[PDB]
Amino acid sequence: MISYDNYVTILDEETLKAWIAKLEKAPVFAFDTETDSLDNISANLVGLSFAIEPGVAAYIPVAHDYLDAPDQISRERALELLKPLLEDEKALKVGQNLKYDRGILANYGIELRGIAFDTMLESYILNSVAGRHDMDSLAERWLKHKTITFEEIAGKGKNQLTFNQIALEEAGRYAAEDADVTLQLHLKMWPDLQKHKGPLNVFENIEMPLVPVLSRIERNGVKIDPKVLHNHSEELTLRLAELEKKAHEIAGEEFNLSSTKQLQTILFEKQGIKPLKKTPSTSEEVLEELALDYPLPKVILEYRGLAKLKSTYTDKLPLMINPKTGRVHTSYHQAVTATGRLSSTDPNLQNIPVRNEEGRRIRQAFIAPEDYVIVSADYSQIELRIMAHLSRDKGLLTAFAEGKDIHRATAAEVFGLPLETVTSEQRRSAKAINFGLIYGMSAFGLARQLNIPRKEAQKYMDLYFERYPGVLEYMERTRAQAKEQGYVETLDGRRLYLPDIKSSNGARRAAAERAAINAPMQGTAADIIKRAMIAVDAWLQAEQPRVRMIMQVHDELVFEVHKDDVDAVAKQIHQLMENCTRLDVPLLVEVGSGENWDQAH
DNA sequence: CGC
Ligand SMILES: [Eu+2]
Repeated sequence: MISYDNYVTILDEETLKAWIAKLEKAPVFAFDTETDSLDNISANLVGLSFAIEPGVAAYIPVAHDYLDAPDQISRERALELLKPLLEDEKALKVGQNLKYDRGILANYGIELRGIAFDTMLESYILNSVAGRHDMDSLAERWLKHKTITFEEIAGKGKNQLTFNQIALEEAGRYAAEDADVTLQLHLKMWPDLQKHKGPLNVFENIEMPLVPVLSRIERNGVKIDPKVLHNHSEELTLRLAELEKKAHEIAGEEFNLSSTKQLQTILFEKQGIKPLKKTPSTSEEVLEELALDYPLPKVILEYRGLAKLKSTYTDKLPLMINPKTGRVHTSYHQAVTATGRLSSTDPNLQNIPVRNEEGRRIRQAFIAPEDYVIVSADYSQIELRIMAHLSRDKGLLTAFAEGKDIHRATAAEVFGLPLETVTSEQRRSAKAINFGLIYGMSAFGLARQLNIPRKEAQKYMDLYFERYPGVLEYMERTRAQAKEQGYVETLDGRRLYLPDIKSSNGARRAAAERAAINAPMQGTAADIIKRAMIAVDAWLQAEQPRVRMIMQVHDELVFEVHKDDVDAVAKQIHQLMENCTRLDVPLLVEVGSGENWDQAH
C-alpha cells in the first residue's frame, strides 16, 4: 500500500523554497505535472511533483478546488518560484513522457530545459518490443512494484473525477509516487543503457532531442477546412446511394454489400468461382481480379472504400478541431512502433489513402492560414536508397547517382533491354520486386501481387539477384547476425530484438526473418527522419523565420511557410534535410508548395 | 504515450 506518511504535501512557500534549494544541488531529479485534462493545449495545471532521491518525493497542489479545499500555494506564485529551476538547461530532469510536461509549462510562458532523461524512451531504446512503455507496465517490469492507478483515485465512467476534485492527500500519494518511481526506473535503466554504444547514441542524439520538437509540432496543430470536409461528406452520401443502385441494377433485388453472405449468393451464382475475398487481404483479393472485366465486383470494391473513408476522416476530422486554437492537434507516439518510426492518432495521418483520388480530397482540407502556403518536404524512396547502401551494390548505387528511375533501371537490367524502351508492365514488375525485397517478400507473394504464375516470379528474382548480387549478400548476412545475436540494428545503432528467430515454429520464425531484413531499412529511415526534424527545428528556434513545422507522415515533413519567404525557406529546409543527417546514404529531398497539403504533395 |  502507500499511506500519507511516505511523501510530503507542500502547502507553504517556506517549504517549497527549502525543496527548490535541495533540487538545485541534486545531480538529476524527477518531476511530473498533474492537470485537469489529457488535452495538452487547453489543460490546466493542477499540481506538480518532484523526487530528489529514492523514497524522497513531494507534491505541490496549486489548483484543487473541491468544496472546502485547504489553502494551497497559488499557481502563479509556485510557478514564478519554480521557473528559474525549470528553465535551467544545467538542472537535469527525469520524467515519464516529458513531451506532455513540457507543453503544460509552455501554457504559462515557461520553457522547460534540461530535458535529459525520459524513462519512456529509456525503456523503448533498451528493447522496443519488451512490452508496453507506460509507467504502470514499467514499474511492474523493472521494480516488481504496482503503482497507484489513475482510476484508483479518480474513478471510472463518465462520473470520473478530474485531478482538481481529488483530495490533497489522495492526489499527493499518486503524484509523489510517480515522481519517485520514475527516478528509480531511471536509476535502473540508465546504467544498462550504457553497455552498448549503439542504443546509447540513438537515445541521446535522436530520441531525447526529439521530445521538445514533437511537443512543438503537436501544440502548433494543423489548419483544417471543415466546409470542404462537409461538402465531401454530402457528396459521398450521394455517391454511396448511386453505387448501391448500380449494384442492384446489375443483378436483382436489394442486399448488403457484405461478402460471405449477400455477395456469394450473387457473384458466383451468376458465374465465377466459389471463394470470397477478405477485407490475408493484401495478397488475395478475389474481388479486384474480376474487376478487370466483370462490372459488379468492381462497384462493391469502390463502395466499401468510400464508406470506410467518410466515417473515418470526413465525419471525424471536423469534430477534432480544438475550440481554443481552432486547429487540429494530432497525437504523435514516439515509443510505440517496433522499428522506431513515429506513429500517429486522432487523426492517424498515415491511413489517409495516398494513391487514391479520394485521399487527395482529404488532403485538400489541410490548408494554410492567410498569407501562408503549405510546404511539403519528402525523402524520395528513402528505404530503397537505404537498401542500396546496405547491399553495397554498384548497380543500384549508380542508378541513384545518375538520377535515373530505379524501377526502370532495375527492369532494364533484369529483362536485359535499353532504358528508354522499358515498358510500363516491365517497370511495374521491377517495382514489385524492389519493394518486395524491403519487406522480405517470398517469391510466391510477388506472384500474387504481379498476377504471374509461381516460378515465373522466381525466374525474375533469380535474374535480379544475379544482376544485383550485393542484395542477396545483405539478405543472407542479415538473417545470419539475427540468429547469432537475437537482434538486428540500424545504421545509427537502433535495435529490434527478434525472440522468434530460433522459434522452432514454422511461420512464427518466418515472420522473425522477414523482420530481420526489413527493420534495418525501416529503422534507418526513421532515424534519418528524426535527425532532420531535430535539425530543422534547431534552425527554426535559433533564426525565428516565418514557418511552423506542422506534420510528419511517412517519409515527409510538412510546414506552413509565409508566401513572401517560400524561396529562401525552401532552399534552407532542403539543405538541412539532405545534408545535415547521414552522409553515407544517397538522399534526395523533393520540396513542393501550394494552397493546401494536396497541392504541395 | 499523457490526465
Ligand atoms: Eu503523473
